Amino acid sequence: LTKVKLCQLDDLMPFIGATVLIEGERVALFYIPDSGVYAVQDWDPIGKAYVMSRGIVGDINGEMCVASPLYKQHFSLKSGQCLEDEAHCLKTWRVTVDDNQVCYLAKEL
Repeated sequence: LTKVKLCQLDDLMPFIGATVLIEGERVALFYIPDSGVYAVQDWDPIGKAYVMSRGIVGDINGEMCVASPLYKQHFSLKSGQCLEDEAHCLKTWRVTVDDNQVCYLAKEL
């Protein structure tokens, strides 16, 4: 239920990936004006390189995804599922924006 300050919303350009680190893992933040902020692993599972922050965002049958800047596969920003290879999926992180504070939701105990 707890949230950890990640970055300021104006650190994020609309539709343009910003890399950040969440407890050691490479994460790509994508601010979508109408939707909020989505986080996905920055490492491209098919292409092998931290490069997802550099992928072009666009809409595909509605719900939008990010195209890897390497072998062009499309990955859903919400679920992480790759559209052209049901075998690949990007790791996701729950994210919220209160004032202009972008946080990620963690656990505890």
